[PDB]
Amino acid sequence: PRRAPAFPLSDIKAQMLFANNIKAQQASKRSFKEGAIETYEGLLSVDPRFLSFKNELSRYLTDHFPANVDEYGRVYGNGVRTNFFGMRHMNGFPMIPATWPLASNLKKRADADLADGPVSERDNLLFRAAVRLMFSDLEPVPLKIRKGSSTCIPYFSNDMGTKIEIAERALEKAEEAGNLMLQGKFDDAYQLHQMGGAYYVVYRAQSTDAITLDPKTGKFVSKDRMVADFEYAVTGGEQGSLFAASKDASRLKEQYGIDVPDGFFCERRRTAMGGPFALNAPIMAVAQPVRNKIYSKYAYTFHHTTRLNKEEKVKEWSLCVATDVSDHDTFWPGWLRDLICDELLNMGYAPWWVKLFETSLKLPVYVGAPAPEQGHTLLGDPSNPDLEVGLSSGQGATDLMGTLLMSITYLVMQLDHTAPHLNSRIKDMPSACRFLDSYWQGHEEIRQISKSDDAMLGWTKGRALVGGHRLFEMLKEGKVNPSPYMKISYEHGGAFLGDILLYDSRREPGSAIFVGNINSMLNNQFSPEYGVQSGVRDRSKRKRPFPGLAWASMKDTYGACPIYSDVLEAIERCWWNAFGESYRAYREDMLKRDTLELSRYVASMARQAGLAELTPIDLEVLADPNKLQYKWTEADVSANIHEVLMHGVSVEKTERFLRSVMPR
RNA sequence: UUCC
Ligand SMILES: Nc1nc2c(ncn2[C@@H]2O[C@H](COP(=O)(O)OP(=O)(O)OP(=O)(O)O)[C@@H](O)[C@H]2O)c(=O)[nH]1
Ligand SMILES: Nc1nc2c(ncn2[C@@H]2O[C@H](COP(=O)(O)OP(=O)(O)OP(=O)(O)O)[C@@H](O)[C@H]2O)c(=O)[nH]1
Ligand SMILES: [Ca+2]
Ligand SMILES: [Ca+2]
Ligand SMILES: [Mn+2]
Repeated sequence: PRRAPAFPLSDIKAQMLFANNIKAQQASKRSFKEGAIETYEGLLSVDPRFLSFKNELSRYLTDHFPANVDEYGRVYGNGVRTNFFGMRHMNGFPMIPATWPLASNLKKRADADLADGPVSERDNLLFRAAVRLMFSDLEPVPLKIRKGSSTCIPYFSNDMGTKIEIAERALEKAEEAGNLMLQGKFDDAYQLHQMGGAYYVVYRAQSTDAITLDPKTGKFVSKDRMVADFEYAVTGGEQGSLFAASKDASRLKEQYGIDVPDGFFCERRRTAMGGPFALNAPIMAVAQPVRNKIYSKYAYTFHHTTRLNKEEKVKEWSLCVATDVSDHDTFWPGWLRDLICDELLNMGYAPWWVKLFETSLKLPVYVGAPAPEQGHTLLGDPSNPDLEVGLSSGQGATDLMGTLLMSITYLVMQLDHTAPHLNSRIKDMPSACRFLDSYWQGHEEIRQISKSDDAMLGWTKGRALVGGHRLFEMLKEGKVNPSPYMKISYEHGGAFLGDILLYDSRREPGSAIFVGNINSMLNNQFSPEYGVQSGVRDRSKRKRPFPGLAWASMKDTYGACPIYSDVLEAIERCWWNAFGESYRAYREDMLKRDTLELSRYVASMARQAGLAELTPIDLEVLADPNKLQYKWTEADVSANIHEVLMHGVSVEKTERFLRSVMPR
């Protein structure tokens, strides 16, 4: 309770956030904007033929293939875990009130009965152990930058050249600034090395949310989505309201003269931080090496590539629970940040860098335009970083923050309800590192596989096993939250990292298999999160460089699905039905075309040799480079293919930097 | 042209 400082774009504090160039300026002023997307080149998400197709196809599947999810959120049968009404959105038009970020989430947490720090000393050691194991013996790698991404505040450059400069410069003066912040001279810090200021709110829209058909009425329903209005966000819950955004698509007709079929809605719009690159870089410089560690040494619980690779691990469990956290980001504890920095200091990380890290995690945020007639407000004074927004997504290590948190959270959920007999193994700090280390390599009778908040908890034949079953039962009755840190619960129709866990009549981690989620396929093919940006000349700077290729890796990724074959026909039909064309064909050309274009961007790729030596991963990643942020890493992607989408800095330079940072 |  304090009420955070807000400033209008006019205020000098806001002005200082955007540089004296066009891109910057325009970003500061950009107003609300919506509109159809080019789902595929030449086709609009709103084309009648298409909406019609979407309407027919979505009903037919929902009708003919109802989910096969048991009383325990385990999917069996057809692998369908929910209706296919996902696609019924006007991709391009967001739900309208689109939320404001909270200046502070303490009340939010408290009011949800979640701790304001480790509750037991054990946990305190476990969290710190996670910090220890994770930032331990890190090994330097080039700092790689996504091509065509915006440096955001204060420049907003798109230019790989300019970025590499900003970055190299950053790693250079990174220490200077920061020692500057230790002195509390946050402004000097930003003015001289543009490290600070604020995050720039960016609205990644999730093209498909819950939509249902009330048999009773005959009309559809959109899962209400709660959004906090300004007053709410500034007071952190104290005043203001928190209502549902308006997903009604009818407006589209009166506004833009677009025929909106019944049961079609505006999409859900998640918000996300555009991090000040000057700052975000010195962080990524360390983040990636950490990534490399946990993904290697602790690959059992952290590195998951294929649906068979996962299957392997879960096959040996005697119990497998698919957990679920909702609104992970806004709940993320401020104290885990401070805990972490503290441990990092103890471990011996240069202060200034830790100080950069900290600041990075309590920075103000500039809200663009959440709705028509809104925004252009900067929350939190940048001269004195003190926000508690939870976990600012743009941040260089947002994925590591989410795991360091939930991994320990989950293990603690297991220690708490199924393996008391294990506590004695966690006496001092070391014992903890030792134990956590074992747990992470998948060597205890309790096991885990995760990514930030997505995970699967397992128990092997042993003592805990009986406890496990109790926990699972608790999550089903779900009248009680099993954790003191986050609100956890069982995932109805459990799946991990995009593949669905398909049990059979036996219902055991043993005879169960993993299969790509079919709905995911449908959503990806007919409900892209971004359009094809045919405007953008350089395809490697687009959100979907090579849309067409995804067709190749399709049979592969979604092959294992039970009703696969069927779906492909339902489509073929419904498509041919509303277009006269054959979908199979469409994608086949698209594939052929894109395959050619690709060879232009890939060197070794003989300027016509086939997709020959490209791995499926390589494909889905070229059709969607965003997946390189979560589901895959530099290592699971073909060498040269990675160069297409990324560009790094001289190792000689990042290495020199990494050295000055880490514990001597 | 708006993030990891
Ligand atoms: N930088 C970034 N991270 C993202 C983005 N989307 C999801 N994430 C990552 O995903 C996590 C959020 O978990 P999700 O399951 O996607 O969503 P959520 O906000 O937790 O809650 P629900 O969507 O309601 O289940 C965070 O830890 C973020 O780091 C995005 O657009 N940008
Ligand atoms: N850093 C980051 N993490 C993400 C992003 N999207 C998802 N994640 C993380 O990865 C997990 C699985 O993400 P999902 O969106 O459920 O799965 P998916 O592989 O994209 O498959 P679909 O269901 O088809 O969208 C999440 O729990 C998040 O923590 C993203 O843009 N950035
Ligand atoms: Ca979640
Ligand atoms: Ca996703
Ligand atoms: Mn899951």
